[PDB]
Amino acid sequence: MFKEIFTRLIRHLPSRLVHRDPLPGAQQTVNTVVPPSLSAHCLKMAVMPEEELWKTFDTHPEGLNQAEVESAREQHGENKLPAQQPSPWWVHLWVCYRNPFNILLTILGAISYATEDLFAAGVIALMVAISTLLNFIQEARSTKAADALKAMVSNTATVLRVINDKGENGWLEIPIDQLVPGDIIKLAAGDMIPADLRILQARDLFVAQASLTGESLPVEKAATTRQPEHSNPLECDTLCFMGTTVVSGTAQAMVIATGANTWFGQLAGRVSEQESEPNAFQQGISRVSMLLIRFMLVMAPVVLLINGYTKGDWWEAALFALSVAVGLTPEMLPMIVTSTLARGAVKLSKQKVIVKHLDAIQNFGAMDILCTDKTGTLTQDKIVLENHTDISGKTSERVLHSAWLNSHYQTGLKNLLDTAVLEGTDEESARSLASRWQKIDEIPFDFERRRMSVVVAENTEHHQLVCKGALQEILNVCSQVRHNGEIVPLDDIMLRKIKRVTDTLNRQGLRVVAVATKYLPAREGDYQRADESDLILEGYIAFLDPPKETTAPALKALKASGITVKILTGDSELVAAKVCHEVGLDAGEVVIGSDIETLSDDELANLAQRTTLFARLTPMHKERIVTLLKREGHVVGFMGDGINDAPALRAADIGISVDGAVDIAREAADIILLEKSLMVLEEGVIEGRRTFANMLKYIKMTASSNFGNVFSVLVASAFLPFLPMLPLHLLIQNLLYDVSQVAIPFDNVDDEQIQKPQRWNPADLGRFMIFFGPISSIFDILTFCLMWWVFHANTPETQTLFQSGWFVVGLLSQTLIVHMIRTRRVPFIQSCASWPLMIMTVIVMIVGIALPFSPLASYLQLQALPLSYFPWLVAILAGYMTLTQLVKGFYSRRYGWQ
Amino acid sequence: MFKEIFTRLIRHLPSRLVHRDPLPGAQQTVNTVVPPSLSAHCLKMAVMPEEELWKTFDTHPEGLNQAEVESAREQHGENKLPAQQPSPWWVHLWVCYRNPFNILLTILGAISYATEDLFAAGVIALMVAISTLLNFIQEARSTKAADALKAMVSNTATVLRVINDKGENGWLEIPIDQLVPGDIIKLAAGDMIPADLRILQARDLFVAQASLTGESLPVEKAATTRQPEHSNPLECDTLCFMGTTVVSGTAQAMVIATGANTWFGQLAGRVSEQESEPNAFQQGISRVSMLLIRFMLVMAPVVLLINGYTKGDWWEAALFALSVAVGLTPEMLPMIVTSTLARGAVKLSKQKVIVKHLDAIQNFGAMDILCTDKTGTLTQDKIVLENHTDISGKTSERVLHSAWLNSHYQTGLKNLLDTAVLEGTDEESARSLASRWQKIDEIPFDFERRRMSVVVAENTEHHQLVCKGALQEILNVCSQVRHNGEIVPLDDIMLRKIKRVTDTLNRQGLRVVAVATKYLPAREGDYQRADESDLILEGYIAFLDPPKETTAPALKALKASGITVKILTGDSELVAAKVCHEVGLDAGEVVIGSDIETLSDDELANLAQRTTLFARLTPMHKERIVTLLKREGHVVGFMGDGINDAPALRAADIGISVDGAVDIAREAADIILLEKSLMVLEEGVIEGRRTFANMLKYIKMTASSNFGNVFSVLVASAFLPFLPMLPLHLLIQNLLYDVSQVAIPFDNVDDEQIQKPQRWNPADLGRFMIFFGPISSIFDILTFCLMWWVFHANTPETQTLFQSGWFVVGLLSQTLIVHMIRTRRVPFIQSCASWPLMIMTVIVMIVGIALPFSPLASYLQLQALPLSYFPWLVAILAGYMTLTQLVKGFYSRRYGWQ
Ligand SMILES: [Mg+2]
Ligand SMILES: [Mg+2]
Ligand SMILES: [Mg+2]
Ligand SMILES: [Mg+2]
Ligand SMILES: [Mg+2]
Ligand SMILES: [Mg+2]
Repeated sequence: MFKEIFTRLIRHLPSRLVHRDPLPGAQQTVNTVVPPSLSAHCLKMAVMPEEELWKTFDTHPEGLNQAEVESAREQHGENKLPAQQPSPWWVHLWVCYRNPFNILLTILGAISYATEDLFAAGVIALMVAISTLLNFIQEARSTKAADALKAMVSNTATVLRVINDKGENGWLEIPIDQLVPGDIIKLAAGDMIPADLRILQARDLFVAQASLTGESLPVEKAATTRQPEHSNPLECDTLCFMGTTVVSGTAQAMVIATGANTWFGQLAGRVSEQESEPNAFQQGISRVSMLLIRFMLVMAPVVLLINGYTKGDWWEAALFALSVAVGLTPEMLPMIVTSTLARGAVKLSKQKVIVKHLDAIQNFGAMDILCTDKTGTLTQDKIVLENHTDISGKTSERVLHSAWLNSHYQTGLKNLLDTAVLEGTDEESARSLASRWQKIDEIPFDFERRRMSVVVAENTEHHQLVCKGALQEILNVCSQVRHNGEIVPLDDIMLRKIKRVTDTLNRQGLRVVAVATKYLPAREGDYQRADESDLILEGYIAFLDPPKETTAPALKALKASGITVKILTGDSELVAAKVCHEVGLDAGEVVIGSDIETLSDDELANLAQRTTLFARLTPMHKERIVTLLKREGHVVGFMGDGINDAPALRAADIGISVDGAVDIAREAADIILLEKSLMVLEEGVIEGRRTFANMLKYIKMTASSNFGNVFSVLVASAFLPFLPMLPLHLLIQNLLYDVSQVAIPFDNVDDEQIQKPQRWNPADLGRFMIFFGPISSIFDILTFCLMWWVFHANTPETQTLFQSGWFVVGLLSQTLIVHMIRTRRVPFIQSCASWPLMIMTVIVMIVGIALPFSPLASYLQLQALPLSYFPWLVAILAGYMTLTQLVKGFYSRRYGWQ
Repeated sequence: MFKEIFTRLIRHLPSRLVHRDPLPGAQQTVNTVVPPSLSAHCLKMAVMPEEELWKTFDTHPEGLNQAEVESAREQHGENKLPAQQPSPWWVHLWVCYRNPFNILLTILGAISYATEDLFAAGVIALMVAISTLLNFIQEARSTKAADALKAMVSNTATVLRVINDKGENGWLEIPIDQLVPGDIIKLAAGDMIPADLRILQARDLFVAQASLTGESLPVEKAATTRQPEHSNPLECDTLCFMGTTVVSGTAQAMVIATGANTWFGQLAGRVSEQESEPNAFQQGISRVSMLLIRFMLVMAPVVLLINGYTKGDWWEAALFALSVAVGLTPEMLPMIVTSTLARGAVKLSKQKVIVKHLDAIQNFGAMDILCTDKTGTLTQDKIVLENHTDISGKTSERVLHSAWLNSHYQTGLKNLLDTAVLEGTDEESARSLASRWQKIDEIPFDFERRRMSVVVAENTEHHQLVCKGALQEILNVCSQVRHNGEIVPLDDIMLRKIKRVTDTLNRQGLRVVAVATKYLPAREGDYQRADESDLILEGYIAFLDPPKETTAPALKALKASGITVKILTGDSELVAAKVCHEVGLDAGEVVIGSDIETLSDDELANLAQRTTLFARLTPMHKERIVTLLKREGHVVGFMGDGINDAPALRAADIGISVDGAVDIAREAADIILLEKSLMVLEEGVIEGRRTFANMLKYIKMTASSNFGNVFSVLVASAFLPFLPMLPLHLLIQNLLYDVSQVAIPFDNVDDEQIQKPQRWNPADLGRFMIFFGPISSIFDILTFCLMWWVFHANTPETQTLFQSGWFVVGLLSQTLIVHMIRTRRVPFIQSCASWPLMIMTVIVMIVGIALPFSPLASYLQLQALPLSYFPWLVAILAGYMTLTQLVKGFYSRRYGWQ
């Protein structure tokens, strides 16, 4: 076996259509051990004075104009990884043409027909070129469509730039790949860092660097450094880094590095620069290509040997063997996949489902466990009923005003509670509070405490810290409560009463958020998390988030498909259970996060296969649950649109996000839904299953037909005193058959093939070929006998009649057999193909019939066929179709279709 | 003018595709003054002993088997009105062929070519027959599709019948039209009475006879009569009548009359049997047909006179004039409409919108005011949050148990509150109450008091009356309240406190339903409405009905289309205002029902044009508001699925209902949505606008082209010494052009034509014809000059070259001009037709080109065309297209497209 040189033979698809993106959150080890050049440059750039920063990157405060931005892009490259730049079209055409098979075909043609027999090798090379341009056009169009689809949903950044010739400055939303060094951008809540940044100004900027430094708590970034110099570049309080997000606050910064020059650009791109292990799709494609190479390299040399030993001329024998082996070439796969999946992707783009990389289309059809969250998917993002009450249950205006202050003076991500509180407060009181209070500091949201705080002041004497969050976390840091207008210590009886009331509200489906306030003396230092102590619990706000009207039918459709929906949510188990009961999902027994830390990996993996609803989950818990759900042969899809959903989305077999979400939840995702709905996801899953079924059918049919032709040639060449068909005719047959098959990506797929999650077995293609090759072979032998005896083509002098006699049988049957071997159901009555496929089949059949009668037949060494041959050909085709229809049942019983 | 004989000429479409159904609720006057035969038969059948009832109608207790049911159907006809039976296909073909135009054409052909010139009139009659069969096939297919669509959503009844050969009896759901006299059916809540019925058994059967007797309160129907004999047939307490609904209770009855033999069957069908005034659609179709008849009868006689005076033979002149006038025949309209609207209807059937009668498709596109209800459309039918509390606000199990008793022991229509109460009660307590309490009597729901009551008993000593309803109505009949476990008199302070609490709950969007209980001594008499007094108010249940997620986008799309959505609801104004604010609708100022009784018709009509939300409306108020909303040139659509929505649905210009609803809300409706959603309605409105635009475009283009041909013939006949074209060639041109236009119903419509509600002006067709006729005449004259001078067709001996020379110009231009005159936008770049239309255009153009060169041309008196004529024809076509494109702008400016 061996066949290491097959690595030369197999051409791999570009690494952007298949396989995921780097996702700069991984490999916490020291790649290149923080290389001294990069570390020194970052350290020097951190404390760089602001004045010479303008000269260093040739940047002006007003921004950059056109000529400058293209000059900078030319000098420093583009804001992309080296694996993200598509090759030029002429390079793609050359690499398509430079394959060993076409070059060897041309060389063999020149050698065989160099004996003054020109216009033969010329036509062979012309056919080779026509096939090459066909493949190149297919691949180029599909790759362009896929790249456009991937660029439709891309992370954007807000830049100063220059508008119009007048030089006016605005705020353009441009894709991150268009960024150049020395570009001024602005950062808000939820926007990821697109490249290395030098902070020009910052208002309470807290960013999440857990991806790089491994610390979950957000860190503060200021305009000027506030710490003595430290070696660690990632700890600089004035430089941002690509791959991190902005938790809260606002900023305006300048790009100091881009593309591969960025910190992550070296990391795992150039610092490691190792060979990435191929994913599931690439492995299957490699298996298919290797199987085709094995079959070709096994059978073609036998044909070569037989023809050389018997016929005579060895060169023509080798040319003929290569021509028949071209049918089973492995370089059709780079087109086929690209020609099929991209089409589905385009169709998915019309179903509000953008596919960033074609590989996902496989997994998106193979998904059988879909982890999600109650918010957005199950229930809406807008809450209908909300009542602001104190601990006694009566409506309290103090609680509503404190919540309004906290929501209005926050700078983090917008929340449904914040919007509801802002809308539910009257304009007069809202403006009175706005003109009466002023913001000072903000303590953002983090999962260690799950509380958000804002410190404001009504004067310069005292400050008020107003915090809000989940009930238990607020109660943990509350010592006093404002009951009946008096501040009374919060004893155990009131705690238990509050707990039972909130438990009843949760059981009714109401989410409860508690609010506390505290008064402190005025101080200059920033407020830390330690300041949330001895608070005064003003009250709690209970709000109802109604389930979506379409959630239950979508869940039913998903269960019908076979996708077991599981809920991984950080909310209370009571609210999650009520929501699941409302939407019809079977909660069963709930598992909280605190009950999985003690459990081992095996125990959690054994419990995750039976539990439907998981509550009170930290992002680490979500990542662990998703990771342990794939081991038992399950393809897992995770749907989320949160800040910390990047590890969960990346760890899942497929990640699905929404167009409106934080950047890190879109960069890490593989599928982007234009709207957050389960019905759209289910329809997209069905259509992706159809697309993958179409691709598999294409590969199966092409391989089976070409292997059957090769087997017929191998078995029947010895007895004949000449070539059964001229290799030029075989190339014509292959080209016309490929042109006919062009329409297969548009075929229809039976609902039986797409009723269950798809499992792809590359070894099934070999069984299909072995089963469906001799079928065609038998009728090839019958046609050979018919031409040898009935039509008296017994001598080479009349061989032209013989070969053409097979040609029309070779092309049409190969074209017709598709309609018999595309469905397990009986064709034309129980299952039908698509109109383009039938049109192409009929047109190609007509062209093949008319080729011997066309004036070109003389140039193609084709002789006209007598009218008596037509009934025999029709009978042969009918017998072939009937036999394959009656034989498909045995293949269905022994091995099965899907 | 006069032209009364045009009534003979115009063929009217069948009265089932256009115009509504009888809807047996109308004309409260005494039609036939209660004819003595029917009244006596009903009176005798009412008190008929049950024993001889079986023999009277040949019915057995087990039901009827097949042979008996077909025998009864043959004897007594079918359960349909005389206007609902479609004619046989051969009758339709004959009536299509029996039109004056085709008969006159055949007679003139025989007269003109009876001078031994056979095979001429024969071919003319063959072409006449081909056109007749084309029209008949189109009409028959479209009518069959429309009838199938109307039968898809039809009121059904549950019948005993016989299942299988074993004789087993089941309960078949069969359409009401299949009912035969002497058939046993069962009646439940919400099922309308399908035909005259004799009640065999009844359990608390209360039916609504407000349609016939005019009394809003439901009346009781018993198995045996309980009143002394009374003359009025409609007051019989044992006979049901078609057109009425079952408010509550169960029954099993026998059909005693069917079809026209039913009480309503005489009423307005045979008792009156008057000429129904045509609706909007029929009037417009009559106007179009009359305009075409006027144009034809004006211009054709002039051509006849000119040709007879100049050419010679009068018979051939009359034949030629009739042949050119055939282009403007008015009997194409019965096909066109039926061929277009039905197609849209079929498409509407794929958008979950079933159209019962094609006429609706006009109004459904012309709708600009859509009256609806908050339940179902705006909000969902399932309530998420519900809390059962007493007057003090604490949760009370007594209130929940009383509501459970009332909901479980009711027999009326199921309600969202009833389902929520049934689901929210634990199984143990529910079964304990079920085994502990037993139903005795029920006082159903009616709008005079808006309260429902059920009288049950735990023993034989005392009975408990449990009633529920709106808060104010319950409080009106409550004197005591169970507060803190003690029965205390309900004073004014508690009333005001309850009112303010419930007002706050309504302002939060919670609907509040109060429940009262009372204890009475055991008695044998039935409980009446007077028993609801001195009740004990147990408490109230507040439940939240969340708005649908898709309501706001659907309302935005409807407003973008131009359909002003108005809400006519009987709920409280606070809840309706909160729902409207939630869904984004502008409530503005609300109008309650009590504030429209004093207002006059003019005042209410001037107020309903500015008010968006109407609250606390009785069904009479809804009917009045809908009636007064159409006078100011507005097409009003009413959407409802209630028992009393039949007057509102019928009084509106169009009525839309849901598949799942009471029967009387489906019989009275014109459109049936498979699901209750506003988005489906908006998409259906858009598609119906497209369909009506397609129909109008078809009529306009056909009339304009044929009028242009007639004008060319009229102007250019005098100078020529022979017929410009043989009438056989004109018939060929008309047939081929119609075959080309067949694909117009499948055309594409610009979004500009369907962006606003459509207004149809029949007089616009005349202006369009006048504008676009001479444009097609100028080039006809140019072609005449080209054939006369350039090609030297100066003598009748070479007239065959001349006529054919026009023929190819006549057919292709008429076919091509469509792509220029179908859109106001520039063709082929800014607006494009549909693939079937382009395919048909190209195919018909090819056929017309090849006809002179075909061997049939000799039989059709067509001569082959020289190759030099092709460039001239191409130039003529290009000039015609360019001139019409440049001229369309003037028509757009002066009159406008839509
Ligand atoms: Mg942003
Ligand atoms: Mg600070
Ligand atoms: Mg073959
Ligand atoms: Mg029913
Ligand atoms: Mg009773
Ligand atoms: Mg014309």
